[PDB]
Amino acid sequence: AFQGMTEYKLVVVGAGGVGKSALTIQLIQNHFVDEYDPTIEDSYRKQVVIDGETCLLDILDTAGHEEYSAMRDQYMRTGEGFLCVFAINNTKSFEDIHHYREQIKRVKDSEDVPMVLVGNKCDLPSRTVDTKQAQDLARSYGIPFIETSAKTRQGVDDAFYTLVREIRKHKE
Amino acid sequence: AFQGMTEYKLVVVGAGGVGKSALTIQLIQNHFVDEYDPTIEDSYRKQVVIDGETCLLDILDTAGHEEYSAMRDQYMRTGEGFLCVFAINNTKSFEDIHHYREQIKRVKDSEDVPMVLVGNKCDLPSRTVDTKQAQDLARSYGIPFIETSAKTRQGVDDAFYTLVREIRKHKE
Amino acid sequence: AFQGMTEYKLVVVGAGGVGKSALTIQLIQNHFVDEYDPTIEDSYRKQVVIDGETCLLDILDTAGHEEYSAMRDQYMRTGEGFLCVFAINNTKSFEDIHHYREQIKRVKDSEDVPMVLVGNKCDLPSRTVDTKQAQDLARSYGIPFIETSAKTRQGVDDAFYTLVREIRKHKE
Amino acid sequence: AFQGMTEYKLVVVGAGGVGKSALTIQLIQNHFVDEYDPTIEDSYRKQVVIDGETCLLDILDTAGHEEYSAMRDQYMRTGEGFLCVFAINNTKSFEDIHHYREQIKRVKDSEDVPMVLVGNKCDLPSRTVDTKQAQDLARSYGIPFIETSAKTRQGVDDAFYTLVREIRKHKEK
Amino acid sequence: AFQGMTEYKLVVVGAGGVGKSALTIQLIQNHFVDEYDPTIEDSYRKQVVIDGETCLLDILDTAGHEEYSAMRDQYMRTGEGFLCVFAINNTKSFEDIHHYREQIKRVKDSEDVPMVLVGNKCDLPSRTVDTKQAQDLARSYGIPFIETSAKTRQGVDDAFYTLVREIRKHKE
Amino acid sequence: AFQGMTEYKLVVVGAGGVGKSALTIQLIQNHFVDEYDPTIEDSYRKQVVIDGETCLLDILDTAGHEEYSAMRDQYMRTGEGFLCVFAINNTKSFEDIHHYREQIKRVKDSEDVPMVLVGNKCDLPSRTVDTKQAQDLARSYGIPFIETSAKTRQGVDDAFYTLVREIRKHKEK
Ligand SMILES: Nc1nc2c(ncn2[C@@H]2O[C@H](COP(=O)(O)OP(=O)(O)NP(=O)(O)O)[C@@H](O)[C@H]2O)c(=O)[nH]1
Ligand SMILES: Nc1nc2c(ncn2[C@@H]2O[C@H](COP(=O)(O)OP(=O)(O)NP(=O)(O)O)[C@@H](O)[C@H]2O)c(=O)[nH]1
Ligand SMILES: Nc1nc2c(ncn2[C@@H]2O[C@H](COP(=O)(O)OP(=O)(O)NP(=O)(O)O)[C@@H](O)[C@H]2O)c(=O)[nH]1
Ligand SMILES: Nc1nc2c(ncn2[C@@H]2O[C@H](COP(=O)(O)OP(=O)(O)NP(=O)(O)O)[C@@H](O)[C@H]2O)c(=O)[nH]1
Ligand SMILES: Nc1nc2c(ncn2[C@@H]2O[C@H](COP(=O)(O)OP(=O)(O)NP(=O)(O)O)[C@@H](O)[C@H]2O)c(=O)[nH]1
Ligand SMILES: Nc1nc2c(ncn2[C@@H]2O[C@H](COP(=O)(O)OP(=O)(O)NP(=O)(O)O)[C@@H](O)[C@H]2O)c(=O)[nH]1
Ligand SMILES: C[NH+](C)CCOc1ccc(C(=O)NC[C@@H]2COc3ccccc3O2)cc1
Ligand SMILES: C[NH+](C)CCOc1ccc(C(=O)NC[C@@H]2COc3ccccc3O2)cc1
Ligand SMILES: C[NH+](C)CCOc1ccc(C(=O)NC[C@@H]2COc3ccccc3O2)cc1
Ligand SMILES: [Mg+2]
Ligand SMILES: [Mg+2]
Ligand SMILES: [Mg+2]
Ligand SMILES: [Mg+2]
Ligand SMILES: [Mg+2]
Ligand SMILES: [Mg+2]
Repeated sequence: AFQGMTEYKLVVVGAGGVGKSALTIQLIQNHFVDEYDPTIEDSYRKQVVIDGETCLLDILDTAGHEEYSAMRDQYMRTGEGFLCVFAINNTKSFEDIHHYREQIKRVKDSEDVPMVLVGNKCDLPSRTVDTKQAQDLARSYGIPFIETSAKTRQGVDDAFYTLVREIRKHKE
Repeated sequence: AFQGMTEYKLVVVGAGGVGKSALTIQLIQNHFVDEYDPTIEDSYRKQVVIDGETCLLDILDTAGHEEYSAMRDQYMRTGEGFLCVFAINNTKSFEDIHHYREQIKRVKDSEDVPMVLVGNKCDLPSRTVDTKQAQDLARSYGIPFIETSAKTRQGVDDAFYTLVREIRKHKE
Repeated sequence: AFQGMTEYKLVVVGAGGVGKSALTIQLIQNHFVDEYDPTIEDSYRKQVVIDGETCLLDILDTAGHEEYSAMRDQYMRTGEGFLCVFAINNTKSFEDIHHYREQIKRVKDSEDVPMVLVGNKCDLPSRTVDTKQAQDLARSYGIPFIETSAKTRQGVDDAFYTLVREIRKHKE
Repeated sequence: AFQGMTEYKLVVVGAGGVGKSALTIQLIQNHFVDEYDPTIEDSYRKQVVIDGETCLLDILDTAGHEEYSAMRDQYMRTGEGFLCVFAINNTKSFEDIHHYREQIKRVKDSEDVPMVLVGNKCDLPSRTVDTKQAQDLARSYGIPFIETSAKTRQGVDDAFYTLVREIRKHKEK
Repeated sequence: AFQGMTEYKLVVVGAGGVGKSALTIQLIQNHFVDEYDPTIEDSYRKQVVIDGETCLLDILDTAGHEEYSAMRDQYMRTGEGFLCVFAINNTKSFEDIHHYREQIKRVKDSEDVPMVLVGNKCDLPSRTVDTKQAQDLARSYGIPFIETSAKTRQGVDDAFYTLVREIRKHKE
Repeated sequence: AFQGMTEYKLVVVGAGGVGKSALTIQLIQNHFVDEYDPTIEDSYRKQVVIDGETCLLDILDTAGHEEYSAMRDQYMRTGEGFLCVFAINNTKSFEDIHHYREQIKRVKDSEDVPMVLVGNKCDLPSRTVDTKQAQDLARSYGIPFIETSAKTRQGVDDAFYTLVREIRKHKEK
């Protein structure tokens, strides 16, 4: 017997200042946060319909640099899917992606963890990471790549919905 | 790709005057039709969420007594699930159920066709078919039984939703 | 920030066989359960809009009788509000309401716990508890009374929504 | 250009205690009001979909007996459609219906006002107005009749939606 | 009696690679398809509210270059409205528009077929078709012009909804 | 007690041609209006969910230059919140903001009126008002600033929803 909607536990990771919170707040509140208030840990929920199925997204917005690795391991174990976010004007955030990805694979003991690579701030003019390089990296991981802007809303729904679709594929 | 919601083709059958149209119109328009205007053939649509899945119900409301058996065979072949309706104050409509069920099995060439047995007009005081007898009949067919009233709306959503759940079970 | 809908933890209590599960399943699935499958402990969720506010109902469906429990107290203490259910054809279930109310006050350590008194099975002809008696009891507790039928769906939404309104009043 | 949903101004009238408020509160809040708190004047709104069209119902719930005639005239002039409610266990409320209908026609200076006749409290056992008599009355007016219960919710949505359908028909005359 | 939502049969036409599929998938799935998988024929559905009316969009996504004339004629006869798509960085796709428009008018035997002219890929910097020229072309046909991006979602809803509004105008 | 969704009366003001109508039509119809059809007065409605609460937005779209100051005063008195719109490629529309804000404060006799400063046409390349200047102005008023495009839809929902959030904050003071 159906006891209520399917729930998906999504975790947003990536370097400090890439726009993890801004992405999440744009999804939840349709609001662009212009201030940079560094996150410790925040949890959000939203019910959405994706491919005809109603679901409850439970979204954990994480800190760029996480002071306890015990707390990091805990959300990595609990998370069913991960948005790995870099900023397209910050080369270092892009180079950091491989470390977030390795950390997640180690904790989950798997090569095939649902993830989406997200290149955020695509509205800004000062691009330093080429779309082709990000696509190549994503292809090497076997995951989707989506360019986003928390400010214009480009790709924001798509990033979260795509991650849910990755989780569903992995669940069969 | 997901190309849009799942569609379910439902057919409502049963003897003249049992309330096939009234059930359908109550589901679609939240309206009780007090007049008895015999049906030839009418089709209705409604999008609903059942157990977290969005679907489009395509509902064929049939005539009690069908003049062309060619037209009957066509909707029976197209239908994915059947509400077999009798009126709880009309013993003959209940005895007719066996015949509707055999006709559907013959046309679809199957023993295992999604169906729900519906005892309608349960608001009326002159009951001639006992709940126990209908439950026994349904149990003998391996299908659900639901008591309904198109007038009070008791069981109306339940009858259609239960049929969708039967179709989904059969599809795996 | 708003971080997603408000959640309300509702607990359904009352004597064995009064229709606690049937009420809950009618709310969640729009389905009347005719069988009596005794509950140990089950949990349901549903997102609804009540007085213009979207919320997530977390509903705990309990057993009629765990004769001693440390375990019972623990799950009951999660509740923010309680539906106290009796059946209108079972005087003993009505007399038991006093004991469910005392148990709730003890576990929550409070005299003022959000609750609604629910008289279920109002469709049956074998009424033994009068509406006036139940209303008097509810008035003596300072809580709402609602007559329900899990079978006809009378009062089902109203019972749960009323409880949410009681919780909101208590929260201010 | 579409500027937002169509609005329909509905007025609920009828004798004191027939269930006008209980009907309206059942529609708006899915709540049965057991208490009898006589109304002075209350307004409610609800967005609904009727025959595939989204609309905003603005519902005026009136007093059974309206002491000052200026107030009554004002809402009758503003209302686009009227639910005329009686209780099926109260013959006097049923006999009053003709007078509510005449009062509406007088104030609006029209013979053709969208209305629905509503027989409420159909859950109660001591029925004194037969369904056939109400149907005959409604037929004599050329309007729909619906039996309702604010308690069980039978017919509640149907009554309000039917009234919207009557208003739409009148707007394409 | 209203028998369920109004259905609109929409057909998306235009040169190879202009983004017919990408537009449709963005509308249906909120997903940007970065890959170029040439279409043979795909059908999609979505229920939406446009100017307060609920409707069911049935969307036929066509091939740039259609190998069978019999298949082309069939969907052109069935389609109620047409999105004629070009890409704003592809002058040839813009010059092709009048051929798609003539083909539709010939098959439907009408001068007054509901259509919208869509300039897609408006996010790209390498624009070769001026907005003014497209507007002039649309004005010459008496139809709306909309600039879209399947990637950013600019204008995507607007293009489909505008076409529905054109169909509704033609239906009176 | 609950009588239907909460209503918010929003007024969109600012100089001629800044995109007041285009913003509103984008919100209501998901349609970009390319033509410049000067407004006299138009009213729009939309039901939305903001922070889990259902609300009915009643939006008054005003004329850039208002011929009767009696009519201006009336909508300013009725409005609960104001979107003050300039175009980011029109310096003069930005300098005019101060005047719309003063006019609103005068008519409402209050220093603390819910408002959002909206820099529209942010899709255009020919920017003449720097985001820093707009942010400073908004900070000086203690109100939010949002960059919008009626064409791309950037910030459109956010502008209206932010204004509702400002109204709600003011209603709990
Ligand atoms: N222009 C633009 N700015 C953005 C975008 N996303 C984020 N920003 C800006 O970048 C800054 C950082 O955003 P924030 O969401 O706080 O980043 P974060 O990744 O959560 N930081 P942390 O890990 O410290 O919690 C903010 O000032 C924000 O407005 C975007 O897509 N475009
Ligand atoms: N009291 C009551 N009357 C009902 C109920 N369902 C239908 N009716 C009434 O029964 C009569 C016939 O119903 P109808 O829907 O037209 O039956 P049908 O099975 O579609 N007839 P046909 O086969 O001729 O198309 C009508 O007078 C209708 O109002 C119900 O549940 N309760
Ligand atoms: N006629 C009628 N039967 C009801 C109603 N509610 C429940 N029932 C019937 O009563 C029986 C017991 O219902 P159930 O919901 O299992 O009761 P419960 O309170 O959950 N029992 P437990 O405490 O053991 O879990 C079932 O056969 C059910 O169909 C009602 O409103 N009307
Ligand atoms: N059993 C039952 N009781 C009802 C129904 N409708 C209303 N009542 C009861 O009838 C009494 C009066 O209802 P109320 O809605 O206040 O009537 P009203 O027509 O609004 N009165 P007034 O004209 O003074 O404002 C209340 O006790 C209410 O619970 C119904 O459908 N069923
Ligand atoms: N940047 C950008 N790329 C787009 C846009 N729309 C489509 N594309 C890209 O253009 C290519 C072709 O898109 P697709 O939808 O297959 O085009 P099509 O018109 O359906 N091709 P065909 O007629 O072969 O079926 C794809 O690479 C797609 O990513 C857009 O608006 N912006
Ligand atoms: N590129 C672009 N153009 C816009 C935007 N908003 C409005 N416009 C254009 O600017 C012109 C003016 O828009 P309009 O909405 O009529 O402005 P308005 O403030 O209502 N003028 P008025 O006060 O005369 O009623 C129109 O041609 C419109 O297409 C935008 O965000 N981007
Ligand atoms: C240690 N013993 C020697 C003495 C214990 O004596 C008693 C005597 C009476 C009681 C009592 O109040 N009975 C109520 C119980 C407990 O909870 C209930 C909850 C719901 C329904 C019935 C219930 O019955 C409980 C214990
Ligand atoms: C000094 N002021 C407080 C005066 C109040 O003035 C007025 C003036 C007019 C009105 C009015 O339109 N009354 C009729 C009512 C209002 O709501 C309605 C809603 C739905 C249907 C009819 C309605 O008619 C209500 C109040
Ligand atoms: C034995 N069967 C496989 C035969 C079915 O053959 C068919 C079925 C359908 C068609 C047909 O109508 N094609 C055009 C399409 C159908 O769907 C559409 C959806 C939306 C818009 C136009 C549409 O036109 C052509 C042949
Ligand atoms: Mg953060
Ligand atoms: Mg029929
Ligand atoms: Mg149980
Ligand atoms: Mg009243
Ligand atoms: Mg294609
Ligand atoms: Mg204007």
